[PDB]
Amino acid sequence: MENIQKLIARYPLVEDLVALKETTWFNPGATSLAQGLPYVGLTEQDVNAAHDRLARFAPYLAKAFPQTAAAGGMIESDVVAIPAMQKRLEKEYGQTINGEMLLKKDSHLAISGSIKARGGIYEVLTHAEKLALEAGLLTTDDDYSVLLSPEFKQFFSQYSIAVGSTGNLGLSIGIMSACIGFKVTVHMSADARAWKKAKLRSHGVTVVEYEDDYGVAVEQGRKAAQSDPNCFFIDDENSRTLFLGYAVAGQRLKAQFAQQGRVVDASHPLFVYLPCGVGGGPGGVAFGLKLAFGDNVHCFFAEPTHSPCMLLGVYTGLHDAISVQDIGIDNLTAADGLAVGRASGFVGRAMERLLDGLYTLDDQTMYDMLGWLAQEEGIRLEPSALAGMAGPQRICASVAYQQRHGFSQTQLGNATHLVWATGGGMVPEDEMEQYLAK
Ligand code: NA
Repeated sequence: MENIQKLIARYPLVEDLVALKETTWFNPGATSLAQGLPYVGLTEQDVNAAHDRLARFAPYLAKAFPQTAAAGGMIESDVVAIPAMQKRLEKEYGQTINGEMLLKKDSHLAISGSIKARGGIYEVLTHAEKLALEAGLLTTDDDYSVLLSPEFKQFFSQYSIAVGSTGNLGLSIGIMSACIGFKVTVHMSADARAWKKAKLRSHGVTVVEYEDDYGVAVEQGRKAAQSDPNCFFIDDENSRTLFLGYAVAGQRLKAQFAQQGRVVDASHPLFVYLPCGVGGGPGGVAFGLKLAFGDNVHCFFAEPTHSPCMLLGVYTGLHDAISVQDIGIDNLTAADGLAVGRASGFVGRAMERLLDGLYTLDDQTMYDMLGWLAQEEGIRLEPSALAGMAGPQRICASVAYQQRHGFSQTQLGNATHLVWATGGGMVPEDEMEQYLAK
């Protein structure tokens, strides 16, 4: 009634969300690592176990994917300085980026060039391990390169994987599963991009299309998998296994910074800008980053103006009890990996205290910056992977965010701004030329 409209008036940013206006929200309740940790429900030991499991699978990956052999079967991406892009952004948008801007190239991760691959590949491998252990065919002391044998491939070919996805997660699962031996079915909305559907279908992956949203595709994926004990559902909304897979990135990045001699501390703060779809990818990475760098890393989520599911969920405190469609937002965006109308739930509650803020940007901003990055640095990405690129200027422009955290412009001169590129390596020439044309 009158109280319901009094309640809504307490959440004025929702008006801007409905109006599709680019905005930024800084979390007034962002906490220390210690204060936020209990809400995650996962520990550093859980992350260490993920690291250990990837090291067990490293001989397998080195043999199966020889491009990783020099790194010993580790799947990791470059981190590069992008100073020409930094200057271009300053020219185009008229806001100084204090400090130094870098790009984390998960767009070019080996085997499958996406942030989602960190989790997808990890989950597939974790699941294969579980099946082999419980069949009494493997122990954690065995050399996991044995799993590449025709015998083990045959064993795994008895099983299937089901997954609801916008595209990239399915691609990474399909690629790893083909090697392991699993059959795959990807459940996806009709809204998903044609080229990602075609790429799965051309590689022996079953695609089930739904005349509904991503959320329905995931739920119908769940139901289909329940019928068959040999079918395993990878749950993009709920999987802690995916989450931990992404979290591996934290210590990897710290090691890279250590190699590059790059300092992160109170006087050299690290800011990280993460594209957000359902929240699993950016949430997991953020968790790993927080464990690695503590209170000196400051994480932000970036969403399309047409799909601000996580910002809406966190800002209202409703999380997954509300969707963007609930308030008239169409969930239609060129950032197809981020076209998720309802936030994870578990990520929202687990990670909100560990996020300094969340912001939105338009498709045109993503397209413009996509072109500029190619022009300035020679790096070609998909639209979703540009969501974090708007971040450094949102932060450097906000005097009041700097007020809240005891920063200044002078202090930010010592800052590192890390834009997390989430996809681009798997994009065909025809599709990339279309993105460059806007
Ligand atoms: Na989203």
